[PDB]
Amino acid sequence: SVSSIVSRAQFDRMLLHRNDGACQAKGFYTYDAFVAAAAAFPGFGTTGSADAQKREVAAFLAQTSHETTGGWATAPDGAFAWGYCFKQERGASSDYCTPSAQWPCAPGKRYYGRGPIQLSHNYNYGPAGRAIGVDLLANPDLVATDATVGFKTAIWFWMTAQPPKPSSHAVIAGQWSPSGADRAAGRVPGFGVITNIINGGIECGHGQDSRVADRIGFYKRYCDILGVGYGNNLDCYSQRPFA
Repeated sequence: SVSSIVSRAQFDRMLLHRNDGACQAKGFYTYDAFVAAAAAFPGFGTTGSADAQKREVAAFLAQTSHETTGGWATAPDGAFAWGYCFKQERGASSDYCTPSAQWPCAPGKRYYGRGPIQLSHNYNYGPAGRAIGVDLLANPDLVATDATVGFKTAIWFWMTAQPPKPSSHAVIAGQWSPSGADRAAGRVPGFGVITNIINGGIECGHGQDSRVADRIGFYKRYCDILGVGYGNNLDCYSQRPFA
């Protein structure tokens, strides 16, 4: 199960400052909630080689650490020790509702960024809730008040494809192969393609980009704590975004 690959001690060393008083989400993200969330998704952190299993929870934690980071260049223990400092978007004005017959907005609810992957919009809360068995359309706020559904939404994102993009799971675990178009676009297996899946339209294909470098910094630090090599193709600086 995932606690066979990452211990409570490793998880706290990775998310070193999440419980400092300056972080909004102080005391929300617990190892226990992470473990409870992971066993709703067989396959997460238990597919492939033991090395790939370790690269998966490191990559998952790296990417969600960048979406919730509270670091700054001179932060204590470096900017890559400050992931998971936030649980919700906060500066948002919008309610992130796009009227939909498929995933209808609940009156008065707002679908701003919540949890580890900062899940946004009614058309993302809907399928996520359907998959984990809770009506997230009616109560999106559960993603910022219940830490295991918070983690489940993030793992759901990780495990689900969004065609033409593969799931992040499939590429880190070796269950995705680039088509001709992906290869022609420089999209080949590695951490870089996961960044491309998550935010490639903004971040990938235009040389060194600081947000991509932030993602990679957390990945490397988590890989070192887990004692696994990083694999190759860590950036997406010359990959075309998925289209």
